[PDB]
Amino acid sequence: MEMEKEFEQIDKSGSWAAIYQDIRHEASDFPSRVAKLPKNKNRNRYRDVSPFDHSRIKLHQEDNDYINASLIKMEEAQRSYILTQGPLPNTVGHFWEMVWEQKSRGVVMLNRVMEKGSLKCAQYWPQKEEKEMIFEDTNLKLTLISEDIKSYYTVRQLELENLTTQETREILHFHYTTWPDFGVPESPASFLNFLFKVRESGSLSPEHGPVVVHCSAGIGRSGTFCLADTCLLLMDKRKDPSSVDIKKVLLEMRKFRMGLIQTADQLRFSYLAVIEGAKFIM
Ligand SMILES: CS(=O)(=O)Nc1ccc(Cl)cc1
Repeated sequence: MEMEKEFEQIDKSGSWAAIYQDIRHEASDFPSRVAKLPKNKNRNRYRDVSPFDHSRIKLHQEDNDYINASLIKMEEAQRSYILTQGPLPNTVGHFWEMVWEQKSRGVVMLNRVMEKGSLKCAQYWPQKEEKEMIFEDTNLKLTLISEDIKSYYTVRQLELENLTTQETREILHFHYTTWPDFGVPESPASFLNFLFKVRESGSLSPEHGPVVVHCSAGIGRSGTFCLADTCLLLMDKRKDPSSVDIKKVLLEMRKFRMGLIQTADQLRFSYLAVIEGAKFIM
């Protein structure tokens, strides 16, 4: 079926939970043996969220190459994304090592450091220009260059230096700051505006490594971001845009990381975002 009318048909019939459970039943199951090794317990935020072995990002290190991060490679859309958990106190150096080694331009953050009164990820970037951060375990230096605070999101320019080689690179930090503590946003308008700002920066384009996207677990809000981006790109590429099937795209993405889209409300919000976004594109 088309999307917008499939949408109204699920609303009128109130069957979002049944649609979402079908997706969960059909989703791929692949091994995640490296994630579950005892030496990696303090590298995982949640025991039930792990990268598959076949698609995990490897650190360029011979001691321990593990990080909770996955490469999502979308062949028809010609887009790639790295989806990862919010960094932990003992993985902030690994996080920036990955950004460096994978040649990423942008980092997309969809959570606040504290939500619901608890810490959802480490404070992993500097908050003042004159107070830079040094990660001694991976030999990197990170400096805040500029910050632009808007009503729904903040964009930061960061300088990452590889201290071994003295090479430097500019990284863009796109921080969506207004996702509610409970539920999903009422309108997708600010989320779509944010997606378009990431696109306009070059961070999603083939001349760079894949964008790094995270929330707390790296599967819920993060899944919504890449699912919406890929669906809108396919609607532009194809002769028949009504042929784009958001459930089929989601199942393809779940071949590369488990659990993408965590609730039926997130599934409905993803439909809403793609539907509204397709009208603005034209
Ligand atoms: C103009 S500026 O001060 O050099 N701006 C700047 C500095 C460093 C980086 Cl990585 C990016 C931009």
